[PDB]
Formats: sequence, C-alpha cells, structure tokens
Amino acid sequence: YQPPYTITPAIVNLVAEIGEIIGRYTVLAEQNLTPRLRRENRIRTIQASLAIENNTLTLEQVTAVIDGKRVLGHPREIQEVRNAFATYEAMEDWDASVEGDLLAAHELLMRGLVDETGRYRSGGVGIFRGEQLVHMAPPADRVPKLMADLLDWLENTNEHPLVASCIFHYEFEFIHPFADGNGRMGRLWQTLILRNWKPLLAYLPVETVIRDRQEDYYRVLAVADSQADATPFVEFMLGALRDAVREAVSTDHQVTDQVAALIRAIGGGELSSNDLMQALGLSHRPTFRNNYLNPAMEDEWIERTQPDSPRSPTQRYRLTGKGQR
Repeated sequence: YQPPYTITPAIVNLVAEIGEIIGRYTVLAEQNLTPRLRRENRIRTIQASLAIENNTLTLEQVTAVIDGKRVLGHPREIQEVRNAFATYEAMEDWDASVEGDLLAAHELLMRGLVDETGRYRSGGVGIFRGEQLVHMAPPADRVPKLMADLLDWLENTNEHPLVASCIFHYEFEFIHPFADGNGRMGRLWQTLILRNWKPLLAYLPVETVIRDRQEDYYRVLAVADSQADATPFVEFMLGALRDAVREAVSTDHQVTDQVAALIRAIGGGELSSNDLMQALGLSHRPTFRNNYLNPAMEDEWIERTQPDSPRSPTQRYRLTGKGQR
C-alpha cells in the first residue's frame, strides 16, 4: 500500500524555501518566542481550525474562552474551544503513527459533544467540502484497514515530514474515520507530524491561511480527489505552510524589574521624587536616582513636568510612550 505520492519541481522548491525559512525561524528567533506568543499562535490555530467547521466565535472570543475571561456565546461552540485547547496541549504525549494516540486525541476533542468518541464510526458519514455537493465516505467496515495501512505507511515512510504530513492529511480527509470532527482531526494530525519533526512548528498558525483560502482549499482538495492525485494538494499545503512560516518571521523584523516598578508607580498622574520614593518602598536616595529614576529617564520612558528647570525642588514626573501589557 502507498498513497498517490508523485513529486514535482514545485514541491522541491517549496521544501527548499520552507527548509531555509526554518533555518532562520530557529537560530535566536526561538529565544524571542515567549509563552504568550506561543499561546497567541495556538489560539489563532484553534480559532481558525474551528472557524473552518462553521464555528461563529471570533478570535477575541476564543482568546477570552482560553484566558478564562467573560464569554458570551453558544455553550456548544465554547465547549468546542475548551476541548480543542485541551487536545492541542496534549500533543507531547502522541506519536502520529500510533492508532491509540489518534483515538485518545479524538476523545479529548469530542468529549461530551458526540456519542462515538475515541473510536471509528460504526456507520456511514457525509464528506463536506464547503459549498460543494455532499458525497459519502468509505463504508465503516473498510475504515479499520484503511487507517491501519495509512498509519503503517506513516511509520515506515521515507518521505520528508513536510510531504508526509500533506499526504496523511489528504488520505485522512478521504477516509473520514470518525463520526464527527474529521476536519479538525486532519489539521491536528498534520501539526503533530510536523512537530514530531520540529516542535516549533506546533506553534505555526497555518490554519489562518487555510481559513482565508477556504474556497481554493476545498476546490484543490476536490480536484485532487477527482483526479486521484495528492500532488496538487501537497503543492497547496506546502504553499500555505511556506506563507505561514514566512508571515511568522516578518512579525519579528525590555525594562528592568526596577524600571518596570517605577512606570507602574507613575500611572496617569505626576509624581515627585518623594512620591516615587514612598510608592517603591525605597529608603536609599542614590539607589533610587541610579537604579530607578535615571534609567527610566535615559531610555525615554518618563519625562519632567518642568523641563526648562532640570534641578527644580518642585520637580515631578509624567509618562511618555509607556504601554501597559
């Protein structure tokens, strides 16, 4: 068994470019990706992946759900987000070729939403490709062998993870092994195959590109299905991944704990040296001037209320370009 994998000069050029872009995306650009940035990307991945399957929640809403903040919306859509966030955070446990790990993921993703969770469908299911005509997936009794072969292929494939993830996505979408959430499981397992190669790709929000190119995504996926060839789909996905890892590097191209405490102490009002001294809980004047007032003054975080008289007794201080969080 082997899926219709046929290479093309366009694929090798996309692999070359993705490879090179990651060659930069790593280096010291990994020492810039903070936990908040990983989360921002993860929230974008979840919101877009769910948006493709007609979830009406906005990025601002999905952020608030995962943050724990106030959320007004449908309880079923909000639980889709909670389950999705829970599922992506458990990727470290799974190997993309393990059938048990695939079922454990489907369980976390569909828990409390559907009857058949963590197992393949017992009956038939319709394949939806946007506003395209619905057709039936393979019979449920064919799924176990189809999935066994696909997962065996993925374990012993010589293809590069970038290509292998696209081939699996294409084959998985054709089979639709679960009663629900096949679309979301497809994007999840593609992210898993990529993070099993480079774990930084787990925070690549390629789903925002697939959501914006949704009409073409389903059209290329249908044309590839009609012509029985994964090649055009692999070109599309490697293209989307390239554009994603490219907009990830373009986003790239700090205050001390002492300076950060002074900026928060000023706020909106105008504080004098003794007003800051009392607020910061300081008692040594040279320490305040050298470690707090002058550092914030030099890096242009704070300005003087009386700039004409620098050595003034009634001297007070107000913020300039100071952004909170």
